[PDB]
Amino acid sequence: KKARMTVDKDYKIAEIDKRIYGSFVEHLGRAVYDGLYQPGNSKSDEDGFRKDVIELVKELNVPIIRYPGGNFVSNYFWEDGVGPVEDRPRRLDLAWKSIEPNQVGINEFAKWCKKVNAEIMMAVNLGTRGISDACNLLEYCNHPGGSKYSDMRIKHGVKEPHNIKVWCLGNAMDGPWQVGHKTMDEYGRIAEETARAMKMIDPSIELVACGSSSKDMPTFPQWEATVLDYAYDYVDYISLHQYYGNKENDTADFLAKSDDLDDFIRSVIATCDYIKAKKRSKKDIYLSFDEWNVWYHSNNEDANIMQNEPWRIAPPLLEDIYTFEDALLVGLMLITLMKHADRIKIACLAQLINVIAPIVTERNGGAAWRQTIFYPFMHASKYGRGIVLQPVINSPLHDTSKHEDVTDIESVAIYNEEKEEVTIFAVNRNIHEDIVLVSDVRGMKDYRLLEHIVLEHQDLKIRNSVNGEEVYPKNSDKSSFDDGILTSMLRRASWNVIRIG
Repeated sequence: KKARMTVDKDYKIAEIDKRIYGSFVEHLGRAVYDGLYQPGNSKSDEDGFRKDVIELVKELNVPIIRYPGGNFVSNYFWEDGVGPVEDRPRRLDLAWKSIEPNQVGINEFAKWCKKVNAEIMMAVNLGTRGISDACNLLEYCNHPGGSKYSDMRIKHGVKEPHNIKVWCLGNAMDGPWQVGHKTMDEYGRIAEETARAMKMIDPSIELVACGSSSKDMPTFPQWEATVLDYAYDYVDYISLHQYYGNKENDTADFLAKSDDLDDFIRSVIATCDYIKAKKRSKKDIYLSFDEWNVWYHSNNEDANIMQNEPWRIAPPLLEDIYTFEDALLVGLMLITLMKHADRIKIACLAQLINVIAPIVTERNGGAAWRQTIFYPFMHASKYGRGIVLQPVINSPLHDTSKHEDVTDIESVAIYNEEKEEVTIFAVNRNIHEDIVLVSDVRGMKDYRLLEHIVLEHQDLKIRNSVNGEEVYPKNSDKSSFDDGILTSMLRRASWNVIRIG
């Protein structure tokens, strides 16, 4: 019935790094071809980029995009994507059983990123390729000119270096499903060595060492331990990947899963600090959560594809159509990431376009609309710039089928010193069952209630489509701000953005 939370400016966790509102574009399914890149289309610019899609990306504002993978990268040959388009070979993509025409390579994607006010976070092949090739790629991208690869970019029509700041040393290589599977020791050494070399070309870059592909991998978290044991002094981040699903069809337990995410993050953090202690380092390894999302819907249909098939240009792979409950979880996940803004400094919604994405284009085609999960991310990215305050929360608890003692309210407040605003992100979970959240805001003097943005629906299982658009932010609501005591009525299963100034 009632949840109590105290909001204190002097009780900080961390400053938010905008890079936690990043995302990820792989050469998978229709993310590139028949997605962001559609040459012939009447909604496209001179570079062939869908103009409406640029607008929707801009609408979320994503400061950083991870590219080009993902499993794809582990057998990618980046030279196949640069230079005169006519000389680019069509390559087999083993990751996804597709033919990659390589019409979109570094240079193309790079100019797409400018257009959506984003930066590349580039991934190098460490599956079937090694250190020197990652040196060439870095040189190509970041070195001004007057050398083999830098001049090569100039000649390819890009005079100014891309100056890519963050680089992923491969993709998660612990899975039996990936070409170039490595052991923790093998990957530790190659990461360390690649890291050591790349920083010799451009010291200004930051580097991400691959974490486990999931926490469910038996080699988690020793993988992380071992990798960082090798590469500590040369790397800046370890990565984490989480996906959630509801095949079980249990909305209560589904919503409890951010508690597992929290526990997951804390385990990676503890591993980092263990190695820091081992190395006696003054440096904290930071977390790059460079793959997170709900992902389950499309599994049956992906199976049915290949199967067939294939190769296969731009198959409809990984096209979850998201419900309202999926948007509530994405909301909870964002809250959880925000909670850990002291160590999570980069995160990527996997993925941005068509492939498990907030932005969908139809087919041949199309198209263009917002999935339900679009909005929690938009609200997070827009109103979550500033300082994360410790959530001293006293909320009622509920049990689920597989989880015990789960808060009805999950919440964080983030404070923008510049803007003179405190934003409260709040979810509930359940069901069944509205509760009022009484928020004691301690310091904020002369402040007043700005607005209460809400995300609610009768259904839970309801979805959006090219024809609308059932889950959208309605500007409600209740609350209520008398002294420094904000009392808010939060709906059944609802996401809530409550603003003060």
